[PDB]
Amino acid sequence: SMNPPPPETSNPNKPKRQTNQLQYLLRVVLKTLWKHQFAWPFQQPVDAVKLNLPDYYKIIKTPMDMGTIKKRLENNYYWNAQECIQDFNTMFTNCYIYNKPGDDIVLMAEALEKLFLQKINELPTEE
Ligand SMILES: CCc1c(C(=O)Nc2cc(S(=O)(=O)N(CC)CC)c(C)cc2O)[nH]c(C)c1C(C)=O
Repeated sequence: SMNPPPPETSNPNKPKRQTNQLQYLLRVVLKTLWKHQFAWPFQQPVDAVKLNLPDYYKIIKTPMDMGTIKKRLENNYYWNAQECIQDFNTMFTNCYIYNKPGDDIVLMAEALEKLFLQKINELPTEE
């Protein structure tokens, strides 16, 4: 099969707000992970056609990646911070589901998740 379209990132029928937690998720959390030496495989959707991974989208039906999360934040897609945290968690579990343990991609995902969890523990106070 061809790749699926990427996840939706801007929905004009969704309400929009700025919150301290959402701003922190973009400016501190996403920004910090994005610049990590292991971020690159997670900066865009998996191109399963070009990577010749024909079963990727047979196994992974809720794909997610940081490029998508960044666009969601930039376009006010999320109302609650948990929606964003959930997308990060989906990205990491997809990696753990599809890949064999001990693969480099898994070790990279683990390092990113550790950094993510550290940053998530310092979320600012809710309004
Ligand atoms: C291992 C596949 C994968 C990636 C990934 O992105 N791998 C990848 C990307 C590129 S590439 O992005 O540079 N590239 C050239 C533009 C794509 C064709 C190259 C050159 C080699 C790679 O192994 N990410 C995730 C989450 C996964 C899995 C299955 O969990």
